[PDB]
Amino acid sequence: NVIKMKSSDFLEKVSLAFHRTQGLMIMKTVYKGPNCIEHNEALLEEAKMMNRLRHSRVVKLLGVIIEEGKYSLVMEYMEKGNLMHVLKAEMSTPLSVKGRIILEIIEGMAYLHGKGVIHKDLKPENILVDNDFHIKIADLGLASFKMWSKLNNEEHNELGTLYYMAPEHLNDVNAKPTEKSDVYSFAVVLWAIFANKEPYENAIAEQQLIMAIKSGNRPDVDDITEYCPREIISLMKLCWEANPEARPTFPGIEEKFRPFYLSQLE
Ligand SMILES: O=C(N[C@H]1CCc2cc(F)cc(F)c2NC1=O)c1nc(Cc2ccccc2)n[nH]1
Repeated sequence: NVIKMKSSDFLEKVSLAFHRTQGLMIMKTVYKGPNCIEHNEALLEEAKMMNRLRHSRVVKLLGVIIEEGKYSLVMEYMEKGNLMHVLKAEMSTPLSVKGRIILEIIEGMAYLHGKGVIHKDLKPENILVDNDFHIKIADLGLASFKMWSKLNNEEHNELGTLYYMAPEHLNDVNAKPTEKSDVYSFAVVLWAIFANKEPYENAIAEQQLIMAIKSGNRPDVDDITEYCPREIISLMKLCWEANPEARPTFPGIEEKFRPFYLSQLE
């Protein structure tokens, strides 16, 4: 189960903090100011069910700081920051670690979809890396932490990439996300891994970009200088198909990618 951690346990709003017994952790204190004990029953329940998600490639919610007008979400430390951070970094990450990161993302996403979780906001900012270069899927924006997310955005507190978003979600906020909404996102994460930068230059995410994407525009494959195996380009094109029922399922992706990684990349 989850821990109902006290502020005291941590020796001297996102910040780093040392647990007396457990060790190193990251924390985002979402709430401050007045007390709102009316949501305090739910916030704990959302947290203990998010904690039910236990996979090697899925971030573990270690505990919650639930106190008088101060609410925090604590998780394990991922030393190497996020995926984009690792790719833009000075030391060039090799084709053998890239393909493994790709297998691990497939492993993590398939698990979530297994457990009925739809990420909704998959992107490199939500793919975290440990020292050994292993990844974990995170929900830093609380897109899946429904209660905690609005608590974070409320007026009683004192404190957005469209690039990875499926065309059916652009200009249509009332469309219910599917398992394929995560699959489009993945295909653009595939491109990002091989091009070592953000797609569609760096700007703007205005009505021009959005309309070009909904019509059929996808990231520039020819902007990948580095060697990219034929098979993984077929995959990104397959996954970012305009029609969601054209896009594969993650267990389907896994079935074809695992043998490929083994022979060609590992
Ligand atoms: O990301 C996660 N939890 C953060 C949220 C807020 C935050 C933002 C920060 F910038 C720094 C942080 F330390 C915190 N703390 C947390 O506990 C988290 N994902 C998962 C697994 C899962 C679930 C569904 C979809 C995908 C992934 N479990 N916890």
